[PDB]
Amino acid sequence: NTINIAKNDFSDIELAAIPFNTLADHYGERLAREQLALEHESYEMGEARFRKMFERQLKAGEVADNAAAKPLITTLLPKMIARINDWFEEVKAKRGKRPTAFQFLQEIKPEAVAYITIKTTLACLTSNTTVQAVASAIGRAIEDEARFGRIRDLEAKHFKKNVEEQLNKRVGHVYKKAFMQVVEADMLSKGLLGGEAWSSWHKEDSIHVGVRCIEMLIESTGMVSLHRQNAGVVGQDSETIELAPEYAEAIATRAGALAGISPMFQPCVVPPKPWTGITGGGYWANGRRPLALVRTHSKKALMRYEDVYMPEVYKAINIAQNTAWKINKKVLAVANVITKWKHCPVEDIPAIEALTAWKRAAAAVYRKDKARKSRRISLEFMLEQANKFANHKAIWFPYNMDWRGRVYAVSMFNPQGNDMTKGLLTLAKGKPIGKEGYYWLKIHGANCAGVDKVPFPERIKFIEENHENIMACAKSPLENTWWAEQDSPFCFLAFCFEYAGVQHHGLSYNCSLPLAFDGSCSGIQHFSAMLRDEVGGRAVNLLPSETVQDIYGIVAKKVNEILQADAINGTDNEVVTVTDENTGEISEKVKLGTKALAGQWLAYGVTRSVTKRSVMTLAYGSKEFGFRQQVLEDTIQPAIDSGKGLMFTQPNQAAGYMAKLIWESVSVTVVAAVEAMNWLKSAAKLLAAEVKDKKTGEILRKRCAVHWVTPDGFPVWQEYKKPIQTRLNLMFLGQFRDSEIDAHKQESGIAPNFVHSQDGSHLRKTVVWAHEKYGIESFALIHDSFGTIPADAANLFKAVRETMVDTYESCDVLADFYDQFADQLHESQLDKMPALPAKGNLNLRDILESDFAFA
DNA sequence: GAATCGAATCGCCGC
RNA sequence: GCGGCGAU
DNA sequence: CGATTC
Ligand SMILES: O=Cc1cccn1[C@@H]1O[C@H](COP(=O)(O)OP(=O)(O)OP(=O)(O)O)[C@@H](O)[C@H]1O
Ligand SMILES: [Mg+2]
Ligand SMILES: [Mg+2]
Repeated sequence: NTINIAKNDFSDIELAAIPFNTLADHYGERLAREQLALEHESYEMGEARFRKMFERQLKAGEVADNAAAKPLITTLLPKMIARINDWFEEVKAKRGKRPTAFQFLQEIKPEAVAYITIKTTLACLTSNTTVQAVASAIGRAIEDEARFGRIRDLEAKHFKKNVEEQLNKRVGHVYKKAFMQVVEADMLSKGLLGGEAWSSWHKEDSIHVGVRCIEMLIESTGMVSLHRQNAGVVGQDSETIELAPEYAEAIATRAGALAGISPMFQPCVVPPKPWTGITGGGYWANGRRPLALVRTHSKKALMRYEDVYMPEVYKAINIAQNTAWKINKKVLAVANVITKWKHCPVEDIPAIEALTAWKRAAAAVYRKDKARKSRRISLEFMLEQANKFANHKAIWFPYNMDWRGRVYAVSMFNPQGNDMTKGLLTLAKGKPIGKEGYYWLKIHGANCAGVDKVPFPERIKFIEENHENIMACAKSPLENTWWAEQDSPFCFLAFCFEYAGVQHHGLSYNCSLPLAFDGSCSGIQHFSAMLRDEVGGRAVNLLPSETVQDIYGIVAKKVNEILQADAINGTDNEVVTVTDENTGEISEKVKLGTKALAGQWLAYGVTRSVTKRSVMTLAYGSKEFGFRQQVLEDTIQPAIDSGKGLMFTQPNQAAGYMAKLIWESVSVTVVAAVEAMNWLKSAAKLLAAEVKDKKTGEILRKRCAVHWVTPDGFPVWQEYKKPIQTRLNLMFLGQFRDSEIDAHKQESGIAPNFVHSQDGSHLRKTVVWAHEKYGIESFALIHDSFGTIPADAANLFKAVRETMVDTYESCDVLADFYDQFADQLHESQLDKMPALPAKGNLNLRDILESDFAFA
C-alpha cells in the first residue's frame, strides 16, 4: 500500500540543469555528477528507511503510530466521540433492558474508546477480516484500559507516579501488562483500590462490546464498510470487515510523501554550497527536503530570518563548511579489526531494603542490555560511513544552526560525534608541524589520555615520560592495548600515529590532526565574563592561575569545610511527627541533625565525584531540589548497592543535607552565574504573564515571547508553546485529541538558551577572526571545542581568547537584552522587575594571558 | 482563599 | 510522547 | 519553595 517516489522525483536531482551547472561552474562536471549521485543515494536510502519502518509497523499492528495515519485519525476522532456520546442518551431514553455492551462502554471515557477502536481495526485489517475477531480485539483492549486505568485515574493519582516511570521502562504490551498485574495485586494487599478485585469480562461480553464499537464507527465516519457473506445460510453466515479504499489511499499517499522528505544526509565529495539565504545551502541540488539555516519547529519561525542582515553569521557558517576532512585510515584499519572481536572495542580490557535494592540490580541489567545493543547500532553505522569515504581525497560537511545559533554539522557521520567518530576523522589540508605545532600536538595527546588537570609543562612531561609506550602503540596498535585504556582511546591512538611521524620525519612532517581546545565550563565562563566575576571567573579558568582550576573540587573543598564545622557545632537528632498522606497514619521517626549527617559524609569521603553532576547541571537550571535526586542517584545509592553506604542510615536525609551544602557552595563560588540566571528567569516570567485586571477580567497585556540578538548579529526568538489537550492510555500510547505560550517552559528555558546563544556567537566570531586575522582554513568545532591543524594551533589559541575579550568589552548583553523587552513590559509589573546585577572587579584583558581558559 | 505542580539544546536508534 | 544511545 | 491555578 505505498507509491514509489523514487522513479521520478529522485531522478530530477541528477537531471536538473541549474543545480548541475552551478556546481559544475565551481568544481567541474565529473565531481558534480558524483555529488548529485551521492545526494540522490541519500534520498533513496531515506525512502528505504521509511518503508522498512512502515512495513515493520504494518506487521506489528502499529500502523496508527505511523505519521502517515495521524492526519487521518485527527479528523475521524471528533466524529467518533460525538457518536460515542450520542448513543448513550438514546439507550438511556429508550425504555427496556439495556444492550449487553452498554454498561462496559461507560467504564472508559468517550475519548479513549474512540482511539482504541480505530487503532485496533487498523491493526487487524492491515496485519482475519471477520467482525467477530476484530470485535474481540477491541473488547480485550477496552477491558485492559478499563481494569488497569483504574489504577491511574482514581485510586493512585499520587501513587501512580511511583509506578508510572517503571511502567514506561517496560517495553512491550506483554511486559507492560504483566507489570500492571503486579502493581494491582500489591495495591489490593494494602486496600488501595477500594478493595475491589477486577471481575474479568467473559468472552461473550468481549465480542459484544466490539461489534457495538465497529457499528458506531461506520455511523460516524466512512473509514470502514460492512460486508456479509453467504447470507441466510446457517453454516456459512459471516460478516467480513473492510477498510475503505479511499482512506487507504490517503495513508498510502502520505506514506510516499513522507518517504521522500526524510533523507539520510551524507558527507559531500565537493565543498558544500555556501549559504546565501534562508534555505538551499549546504547540499547542492534542490531537494524534497531542503536544508534550513536555522532548525526551527515551525516554518513561521524560520521565515523570521528572511531579511535579517547578519553577514558575520553567514561568513562563519560558510568558512566552517569549507573545512576539508578525510578519514583517518590508520585509525580505521585498527577499528576494522577490534570491532570484529568486542561489541565495544575499549569496553572490558584485561588489566592488573533487600527486595527494593536488588530490584534495582535487576533493572540495571535490563537497562544495560538496552545500552549494549544501542551503542553497537551506532558503531556499525559510523564504521560503514567511514569505510565508504575512506579512499576519498577530501570530504566536507554542511553546517547549520539550532534556533539558539549553536553550529551543528548536517550529515549523520560528522566530527561532532563520539570518541571513535572523532578518531576516524582528520583534517585533509595539513602544514609542516614545526616546533610550536609539535608542542601543541603533545598537549593534545596528553588531553586524550586524561592528563588535563595539570599545568602544560606537566602534560609535556607525561608525554615525554611515556615516549616508549606511544611509539609502541603507533608501531603495533593491536599488540599494545595501552592506547585503548586512555580516556579518549581512538583520539589518543590518532595522536600516537602523528607523534610517531614527527619522530620518523622531524619538524618538517606534514601534520593535519585536529588539536581540540575545550573550554572549562562555557556557560559559567560566559556568565562570569558578563558580570565581571573575579571569583567565579577564576574558578572556570577565565583568569590566569597557578594550576588548572577545578570547579568540581572547589565546591567539594567548600563542602568539606562545612562538614567539619557541622561535625563540631551543629544540631542534634530529634524525633518528629511524620504522616504518610495516603494512608493517613501518624508516626514519629528520628530527624537526623547536622552533626550526625556531617559525620556520615565525612566517613564516606566527599570528593569532586559527589559534586560533579550538580555544578554541571547548574547552567541547565538545576538547584537545591534537583541536587538531592542527583546525590541520591549518583553517590548514595551506588554506595549502598556495593556494600558501602553503611553510614547512610536514612539516604534521603543524607541526600537532602548534601544538596543543601552543594547549593550553598555553588551559589557562593560562582555568584554571577546564579544572579544572571535569576534575572533572566524573572525577565521571562513577566513577559509570559497574561496580566489582567481581576475586576474587569480583560487581558491588558498579551503573553509575550522572549527575543534577543547575539553580538554576532544572530537573532533568536524563544516562544515555547503548549497544546491544549492530549490523551495518553496505559497499554496503547498517546495521541492528540491551537497553541499558547508555555509560560513554565519559558522560565525554565531562558537562562540555558541565552548562554548557549552566547557561546554560539563566540564560536562564530572565533571562526571568522581566526580566518581573517590569521590564515586558518581548517576548523574542528563542537560548540565550545575549537580545533585546527597543529601548525595553526597557537594562532587559534590566541584567536579564541581575543574574540571573548572583544565582545564583552563592547557589548553589555544583559543590558542589551533589557532594551528589547522593556517596551513590552506592562505598567503593573515594572516595579516588580529586578534591576541588572552589579558588575564585578574582573579585568577581561587577563583572559588573553590565561593558559587554561582554552576559550 | 487553598490544591496542585515543577523543580538546556541537538542528533541517531526503538516503540 | 515514551524507552535507550551519543554530542556540548 | 515559590508560582500557578482551582
Ligand atoms: O559535557 C557533558 C558530557 C557529555 C558526555 C560526557 N560528558 C561529561 O564531560 C566530562 C569530561 O569533562 P569534565 O566535565 O571536565 O570531567 P572531569 O572529570 O573533570 O575530567 P576527565 O577526567 O573526564 O578528563 C565527562 O566526565 C562527562 O561527565
Ligand atoms: Mg575531562
Ligand atoms: Mg557539557
